Amino acid sequence: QKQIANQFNKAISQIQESLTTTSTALGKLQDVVNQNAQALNTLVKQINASVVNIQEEIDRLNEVAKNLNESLIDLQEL
Amino acid sequence: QKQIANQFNKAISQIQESLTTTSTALGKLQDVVNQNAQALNTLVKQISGINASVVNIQEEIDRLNEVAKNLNESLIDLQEL
Amino acid sequence: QKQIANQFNKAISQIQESLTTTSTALGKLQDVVNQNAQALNTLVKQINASVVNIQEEIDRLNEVAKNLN
Amino acid sequence: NQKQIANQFNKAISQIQESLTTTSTALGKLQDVVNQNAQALNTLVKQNASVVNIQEEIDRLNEVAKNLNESLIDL
Amino acid sequence: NQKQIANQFNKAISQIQESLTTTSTALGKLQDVVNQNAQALNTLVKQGINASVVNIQEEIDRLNEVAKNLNESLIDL
Amino acid sequence: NQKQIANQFNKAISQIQESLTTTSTALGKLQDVVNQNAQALNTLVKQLINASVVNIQEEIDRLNEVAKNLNESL
Repeated sequence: QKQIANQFNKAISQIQESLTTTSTALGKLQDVVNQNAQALNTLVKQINASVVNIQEEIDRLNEVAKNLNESLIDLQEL
Repeated sequence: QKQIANQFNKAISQIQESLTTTSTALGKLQDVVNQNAQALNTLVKQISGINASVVNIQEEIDRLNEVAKNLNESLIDLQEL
Repeated sequence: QKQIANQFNKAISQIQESLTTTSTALGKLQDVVNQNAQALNTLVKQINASVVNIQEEIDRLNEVAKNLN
Repeated sequence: NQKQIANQFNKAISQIQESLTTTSTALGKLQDVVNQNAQALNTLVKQNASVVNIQEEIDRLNEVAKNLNESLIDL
Repeated sequence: NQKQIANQFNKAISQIQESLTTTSTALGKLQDVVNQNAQALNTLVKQGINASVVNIQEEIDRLNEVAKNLNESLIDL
Repeated sequence: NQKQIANQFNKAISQIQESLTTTSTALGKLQDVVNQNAQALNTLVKQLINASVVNIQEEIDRLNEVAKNLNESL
């Protein structure tokens, strides 16, 4: 498995990479959509353009891509 | 291989929390993108190229969850090693 | 022993057919948040409005998925 | 004749032309409202659904409310 | 060449007339239902929120008389 | 004479042909959103006043045929 191991460890680091990316997108998004809300809504000041809050989900997306660290084999086997 | 199998079995349960989560983020922007693109054109009926577009992801959202669910058949043979 | 890591291969697959989806999804949400930006302005015009570019991200997820293979 | 012919054509078209605008000024209300309600339900339920996007389609036909134009009169 | 263009022109049109006939009905239905939804919908709210307006009268009617005019633009033998 | 028409016509029929598919589709898919909630509505009650589906399959099974059945015109 020594070999079988690494595959696991490797087929792992990649994921967190994603996870990173994922919670990385939304970012700009919640922001963009959060400004166009504030600008569009702001035009009206001559009916109310709602807002979006998704922060909580995002930082809970990393704490995980940070957890998956330990699921990585230890390389004590033999 | 006491921690090994586990470690793996672990990886899943964390990952799976990501997918479920993620969706919600997405189903959370889908509403308000669709909500605002609806208050926009409303303010307008009050000029044509100014059409407020819609967004549907539900089926992209739905796919992630058999995916998060079915993983529950991957988990290694806990007590049978 | 075939049945040992069997789950494994089978596992990695699924996770893959997720970021695909995940990315297949964002581009869209990406495509409508931008439009409405265009539309708006064109109201004050005919007050900025940010744009966004998740592209490289929408890109790499797919790749980060071919690695798994 | 002839001038009665082709002209009875320059009719079939300007006729079509309106139906296409209409067949697309209602469509854009059968989404402009299926997306108004679809909403509320959710907006309610909270205290699943789904929106409608048919702009590719609705503009496509609207675009043909022009090109049939280089298909009218003649001499 | 021309002694057979009438036909083409001919049938060529009568069809379009029912496709658009078709379009007047169909579109018509989704006008009802959608309101037999804001209905169910709205009706729920009392037992603010409000499933709203949907009057696409115009269109179907218009699509109708356009349906009546084309036999007119039909070359006559 | 007509050789700058018998094609302006053969041309004419196209934009039209392809305005039917855009029609159907414009409802074939919108058809769904209406019977979608037409049930998310029910379930909002079921468990706890009527959701009528919608059925325009034929209307959407017409517009398409008047399309193929239009190749006899050249």
